[PDB]
Amino acid sequence: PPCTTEELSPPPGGSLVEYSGGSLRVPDNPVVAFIRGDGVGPEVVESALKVVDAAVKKVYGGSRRIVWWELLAGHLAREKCGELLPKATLEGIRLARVALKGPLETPSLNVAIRQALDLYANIRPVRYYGQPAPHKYADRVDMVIFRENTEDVYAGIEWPHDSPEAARIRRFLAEEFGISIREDAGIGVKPISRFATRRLMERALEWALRNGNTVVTIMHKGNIMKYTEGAFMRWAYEVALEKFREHVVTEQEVQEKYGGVRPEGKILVNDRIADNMLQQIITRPWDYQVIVAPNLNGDYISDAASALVGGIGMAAGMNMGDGIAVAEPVHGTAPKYAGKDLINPSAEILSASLLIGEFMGWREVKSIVEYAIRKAVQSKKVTQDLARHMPGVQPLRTSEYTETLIAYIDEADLNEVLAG
Amino acid sequence: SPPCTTEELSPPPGGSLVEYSGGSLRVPDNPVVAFIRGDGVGPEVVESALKVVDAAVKKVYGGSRRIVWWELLAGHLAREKCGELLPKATLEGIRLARVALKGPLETPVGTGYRSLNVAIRQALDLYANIRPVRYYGQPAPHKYADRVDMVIFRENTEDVYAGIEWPHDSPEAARIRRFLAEEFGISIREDAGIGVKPISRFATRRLMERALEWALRNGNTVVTIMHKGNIMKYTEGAFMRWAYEVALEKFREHVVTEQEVQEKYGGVRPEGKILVNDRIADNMLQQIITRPWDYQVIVAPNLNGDYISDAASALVGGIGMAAGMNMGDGIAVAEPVHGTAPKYAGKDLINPSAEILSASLLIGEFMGWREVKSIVEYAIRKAVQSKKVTQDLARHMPGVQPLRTSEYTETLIAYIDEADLNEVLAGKRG
Repeated sequence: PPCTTEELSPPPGGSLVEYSGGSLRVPDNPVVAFIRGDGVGPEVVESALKVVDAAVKKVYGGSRRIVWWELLAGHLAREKCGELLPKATLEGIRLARVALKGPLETPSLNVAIRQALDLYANIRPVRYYGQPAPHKYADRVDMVIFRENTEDVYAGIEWPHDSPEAARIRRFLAEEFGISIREDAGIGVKPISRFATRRLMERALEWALRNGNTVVTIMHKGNIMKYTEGAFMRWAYEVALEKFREHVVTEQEVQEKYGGVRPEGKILVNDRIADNMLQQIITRPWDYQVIVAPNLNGDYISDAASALVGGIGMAAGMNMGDGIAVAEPVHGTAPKYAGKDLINPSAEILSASLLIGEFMGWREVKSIVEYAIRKAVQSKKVTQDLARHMPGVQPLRTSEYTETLIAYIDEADLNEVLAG
Repeated sequence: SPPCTTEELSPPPGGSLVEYSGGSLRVPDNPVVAFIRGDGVGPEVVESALKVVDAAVKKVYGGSRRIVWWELLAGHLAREKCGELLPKATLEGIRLARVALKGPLETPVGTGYRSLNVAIRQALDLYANIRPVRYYGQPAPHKYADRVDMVIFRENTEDVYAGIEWPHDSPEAARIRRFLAEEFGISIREDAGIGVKPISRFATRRLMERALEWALRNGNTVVTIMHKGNIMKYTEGAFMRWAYEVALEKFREHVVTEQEVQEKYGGVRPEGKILVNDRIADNMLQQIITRPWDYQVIVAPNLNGDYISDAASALVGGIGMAAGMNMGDGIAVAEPVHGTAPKYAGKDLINPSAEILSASLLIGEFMGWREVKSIVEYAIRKAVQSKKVTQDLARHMPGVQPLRTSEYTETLIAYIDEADLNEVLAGKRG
């Protein structure tokens, strides 16, 4: 496994995924980079490769074969190459276009990867797998959050209240704009751009078109923050109408042209005030599918949705750029379950299924992997984090849950798994 | 009768003004309370609230206490009588009374989101937005709705809601971008809108003090600071640190820190002390959904407060029933979270519960008349349980004939009048 950009050597038995003109090109023997990561990461990434690879083989009958390619990040990289994040990893992902990733410790390194590959879109699916859940309507949560991951107040533009830099900003704002900010105030800046908004909405719409989603909802506080969040909403509606006119419909258009009903074959593009959006996913979760949001709103809504379905530890994610994606769990390294064989690998498995099934196009892999996880929960064969919430259920270990899952995958009839 | 000018201001006969002097609110037995009917459904729900509250106070204090209601004008009735939407006299009247119940107001012409409400808050320096969220037995999407009993103390003057921002294409945004680049090497795209987020020591401290005072008053056991301080170190992080700071500075004997509890104390929460803790904001959303029973008083900056209180109300099926108050130092104005509901205005259809509960917040919590809150909540619960409700609730209860607003008012009055005080006021008196 490579330690310098010249060492860069992908496995022979696999062709590269291509980018070069709008369309991503995926062959039958595709190279997918995998990173082990830190803590529970090696535990759960190895768990996923075993699961996905019993599928891909069980799903396509053998014509397809995923070729796993190792890249080093975290403790494993520091043990070999002598650094936490090597350049050869970034260039490895850059040539492969697709990669799967465990959590990394930050003594964050996640942000470096994102910033170096321009992974501007954070993608978080939230779905119900039958677990014990606090939401009466957990089973009607079937959502994907498209979260802008480069701007907003999360860009780190801020200064301590007692810093000379904050003092210079305060006086600058006062003198030039008659803005008054207290002397004992910390100061942050919130940038939202047309370019970043447009890219994110384009990816969200292309995703909706791919999966036959019928609603895309922009989540914003544009009534109060007119020029950042309101601009976000306006720019999102604008690209939608500009580049997706024929695939797209507006709430007003529905209530003017189509007798109050969204036409089949067409996506409803709407918007919700951010605090209202939180209320609506709780009250009317069936009304929402794809949610498009700036950084913070996206962070909050995805977290809230995962809590509703009792999937906090099970949340899977993915960071996507133009021709490139890196899938990873929401959770951290969990240093208290690592090397313990106790942790839930569900998040890491679903992440693999997100990348391979929902972004490469291999829809049949997602279908089965999710069938198994649902079957695991139905017959109460899961790890301690779930088993602690079910009366009198014995926890199944991590390595046990994997083999349990492979079993459900191969044992399954594909006429009941792949329909419509 | 209701005043248009400063000279016309005259609190009603028989009433004594609430006082605030040397940090203490003195509430007489016959206190003047201002009320503003407001707009749309405002008059209807305010009228309901006055009647329900009046019944409650009569019932519980045996005629020895009585609210002396003082009508002030804002919105459409002020426009009609005074020729303007918000007379100075109205503001001055609230400042004299110290306590006021108000309906929602329409936001005028092209003045900015809820601008009359903003004008009132700023003129009177009502910095703290207080929203109780409780469950009254409604149909609700949260399996644990009945474990939701919270109050959100929301800082209501700063944060990104303070309106400091410039359009992407503006000359000002251009000048800010280059200042930031040349002075600090900060890169912002040319096609970016720019907002500014201030959070100060002074505003945070004020808010936290009022939250702790509320916790002491209500025997709350936990106060939780909601913040995104791991990412926004110098605004939200500072908010959290300054909040912890005043807690230990001014309430030491009364409070224990979580970073203290498991370490020094028993491990499990000690007896008597208020646990002051903190939760990362997105986790806080998860926590109220997964373990609502672990949370009581939530303390938050403007945006976090806005989001969490909305989420909590959705959990309990209380969206159209949510109450609030905005509070300053000697002073408070209570009002429903909801708007004017123009389609329902004048139809005797609207749910007055939110306004009633705002009055209950004002009178039972802010003014101290605990028993009034107890009996009002009892009555609303009984109505819900009995399925004697307005259409917003009844529409979710198959086969139930909804009550008109005025009928629902009389139902609550009847429950209050019929109430068995030994049960309803058990442990709740004095």
